[PDB]
Amino acid sequence: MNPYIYLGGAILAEVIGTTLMKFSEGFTRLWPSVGTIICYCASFWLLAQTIAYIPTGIAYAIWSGVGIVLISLLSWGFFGQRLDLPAIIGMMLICAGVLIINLLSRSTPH
Amino acid sequence: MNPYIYLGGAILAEVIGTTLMKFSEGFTRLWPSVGTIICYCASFWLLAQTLAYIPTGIAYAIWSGVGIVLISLLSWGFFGQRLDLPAIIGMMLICAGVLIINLLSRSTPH
Repeated sequence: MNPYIYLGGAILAEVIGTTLMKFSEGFTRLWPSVGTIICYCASFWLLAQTIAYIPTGIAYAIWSGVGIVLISLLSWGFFGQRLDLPAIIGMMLICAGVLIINLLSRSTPH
Repeated sequence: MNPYIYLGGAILAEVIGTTLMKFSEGFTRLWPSVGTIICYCASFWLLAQTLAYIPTGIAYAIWSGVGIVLISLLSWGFFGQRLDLPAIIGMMLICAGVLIINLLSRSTPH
């Protein structure tokens, strides 16, 4: 198995499940609810396998960060949900602070 | 309703479930896994409520972004150790990002 294939599959499942949950308007449609559960369980299963070959903090940072970008892009196209420039700057400020926290984590004793 | 209390609840459920998952190490992890599943399911419900008011990527970004700071503090030992100066700077960037999302962007039913 290739870990990039698993990590990207985990992200793909995360984006699809989160989009499906938003599309369904919460947990309120049976087939959406079942699909949402399968997507998150698959995403976690792929993550659990992945972290044996990619660092756990790096894998989480890639999984969350790429996921947010793909969810934002897919929401913009599928729902017509446009983001304001301070909101776009705001998520990037969160990413910049998260990078500092990740570096502090990566420089902590092993 | 107020989405920020639900989003904070989702973050709290994420942190508590993660804490239980981290410190259960037994011969079988059955009963702590069951509690972990409940905490993660609660986090997803609370996130699903949040997505009604807050943009899809932005809500996910706050949920991961405030979550990783709490998880990082849990990892390092909370107030059990001397708090780093760049950690404060990283938290300030995350807080600044949240502040412009909160006050220069709208949270309303969509």
